[PDB]
Amino acid sequence: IVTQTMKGLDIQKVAGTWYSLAMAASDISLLDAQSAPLRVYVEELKPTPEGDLEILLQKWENGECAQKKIIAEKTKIPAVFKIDALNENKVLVLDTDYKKYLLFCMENSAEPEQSLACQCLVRTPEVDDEALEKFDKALKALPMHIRLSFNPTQLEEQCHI
Amino acid sequence: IVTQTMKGLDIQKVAGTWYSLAMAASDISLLDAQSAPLRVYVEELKPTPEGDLEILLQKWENGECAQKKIIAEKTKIPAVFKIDALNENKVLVLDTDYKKYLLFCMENSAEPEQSLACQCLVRTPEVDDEALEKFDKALKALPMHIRLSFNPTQLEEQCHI
Ligand SMILES: CC1=C(/C=C/C(C)=C/C=C/C(C)=C/CO)C(C)(C)CCC1
Ligand SMILES: CC1=C(/C=C/C(C)=C/C=C/C(C)=C/CO)C(C)(C)CCC1
Repeated sequence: IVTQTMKGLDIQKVAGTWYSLAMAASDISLLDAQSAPLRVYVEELKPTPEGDLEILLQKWENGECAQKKIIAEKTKIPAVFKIDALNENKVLVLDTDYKKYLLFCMENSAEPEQSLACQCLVRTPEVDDEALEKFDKALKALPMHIRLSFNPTQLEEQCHI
Repeated sequence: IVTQTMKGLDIQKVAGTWYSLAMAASDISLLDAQSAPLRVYVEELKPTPEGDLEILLQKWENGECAQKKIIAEKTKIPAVFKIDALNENKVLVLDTDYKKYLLFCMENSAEPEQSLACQCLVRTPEVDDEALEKFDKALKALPMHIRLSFNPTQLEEQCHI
């Protein structure tokens, strides 16, 4: 479903601390409650020397903020990664300047809109209107139905509480 | 993909302690390693008074046996439940005598064989040849590619170590 990817991505560069400024899904159910499936908060991006992508995040599970560790396996396309799991899901980097923001999404193969969510990652706990612009632009086509956004205070909180 | 379900199921009855005697998937990848997605060990079945199905299990995550809690939502069909998550997955009870064994499976909608795994649940840490018969019978049609089985000793171990 996602048609924009970042040309000439340097995945090494995207390493470090990240803030999930905003999130969007094609289904309200994926983001509605705090225990919603794709409602995850990114701690840091950790690209492996063989070009894989270790992702650190938090996610509410059974009344508690629990840090999680996911691994995105590199594919032929530099901006597309596969999360080693059921139903196979892709991780697409849409766009990034490495030092300010990063836009990427997650779509479940064989069923886009019935599985798809995007985030706007920023380096600091500052809201970046510039980045939000790019994020909305990119999503302007996508069939999104829920949209979230956090404030500097929630961003310094675990699970953006 | 799964075509046999248990007529006249009394989900209340299946409550209690359960042993994952054996497991099978349509994909070796779902069960191969200990961190394999559908490689989960069931602790106990807990059916809710409104007829939902709370499931307690263990599952290896990042070099550690971690207890997990999943919830299967009742559907129009008494033996079919839906696990509240991405890609929507069904939980089907194939057959049970409530006090000896329980056969159920998990298939991911819109893609059977590219997502499907079954277990043979027993009440005691004893291997039940009778039950294994039924489990193999039921799977005899299904396009399974990996098959596991545990021993009383592994069954009294967390994560059947
Ligand atoms: C949606 C989303 C992401 C996916 C996260 C997943 C699939 C988390 C799974 C967590 C677990 C272990 C859940 C089971 O309890 C990634 C970071 C790819 C990119 C940004 C959007
Ligand atoms: C295969 C299988 C089961 C499914 C388990 C699942 C889907 C576990 C998910 C765990 C998490 C939270 C993983 C993310 O890290 C159930 C008990 C339905 C029935 C027996 C076969």
